[PDB]
Amino acid sequence: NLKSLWLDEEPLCPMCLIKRYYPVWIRSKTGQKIRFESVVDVALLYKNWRKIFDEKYGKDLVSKAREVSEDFVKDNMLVDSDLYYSSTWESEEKVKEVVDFLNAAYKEIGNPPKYYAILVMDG
DNA sequence: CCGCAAGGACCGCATACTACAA
Repeated sequence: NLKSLWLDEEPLCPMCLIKRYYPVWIRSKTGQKIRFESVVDVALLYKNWRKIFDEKYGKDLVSKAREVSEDFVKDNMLVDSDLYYSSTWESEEKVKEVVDFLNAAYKEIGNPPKYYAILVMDG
């Protein structure tokens, strides 16, 4: 029941609530927000994969995405960048149209990068 | 009747050399 009360079934303590709120606070305080929101956004920078895809298939994908659900599209973009992966859509007929489209693009411009790097440095 | 009575080249090369979902 606690899980159902929270977004993404993810219960939060007071400190992590602050953590989730903090980006919108900085947004209102500075007008600024980090350009790459999730690790997937960073991952898809690999060989400009997302940029190449969006130019070639970006418009069509967002159209089919909203056809499945309006909650998948925000500001003419996918609500989550993991929707560039076919497996995300798999885990009904409108969904199959997306996966076939994604797989077609992969054979053309390559599979999307699924790995990213964490860099920590210290003197 | 007698004698001789193998030698080097090549020497595994290339391709494929994870894909994908659950």
